[PDB]
Amino acid sequence: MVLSEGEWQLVLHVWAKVEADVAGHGQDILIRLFKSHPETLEKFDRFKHLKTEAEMKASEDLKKHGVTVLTGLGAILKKKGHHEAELKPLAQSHATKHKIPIKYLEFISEAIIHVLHSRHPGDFGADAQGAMNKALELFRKDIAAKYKELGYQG
Ligand SMILES: Cc1cccc(/C=N/c2ccccc2/N=C/c2cccc(C)c2O)c1O
Ligand SMILES: [Mn+3]
Repeated sequence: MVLSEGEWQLVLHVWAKVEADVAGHGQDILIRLFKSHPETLEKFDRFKHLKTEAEMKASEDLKKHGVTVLTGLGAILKKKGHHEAELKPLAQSHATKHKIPIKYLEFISEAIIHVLHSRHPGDFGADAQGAMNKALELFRKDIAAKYKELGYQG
């Protein structure tokens, strides 16, 4: 998997917009994820009992997690592929501590793309979506590699 410098800039350009409202993007992304694939919500003992979008939007725990996710992802994306240092801890943690299967990472990747398109339709077009798709695919591929190394078949 490889992105052109132009494509990385498309990824970083939209991320700058994400950073203007990290909490809001995080809430939208997690709500999209939980509504699309309800089983993923079971992984959060602090707010797995949330049902309605209203409850999800009012949840401090959900909001905080969205910030954690986007803050971490932003750090990785800015590395433009050379994210080994930032990725190792995330991968190890997800495999052993949280036990998050690769399919769940695919689900949240879909949610991220959808929310970025919904909130930034004027600039997050086919080119940017394709670039972000490649970036997240690289992200997942590298996490999967670390998973395998640890023997985790998530
Ligand atoms: C994609 C991504 C980028 C940067 C950081 C994270 C952090 N994830 C977690 C951090 C602390 C505890 C749990 C985490 N992930 C939980 C999880 C639960 C259900 C589904 C998915 C898919 C998850 O990654 C992250 O999930
Ligand atoms: Mn996670």
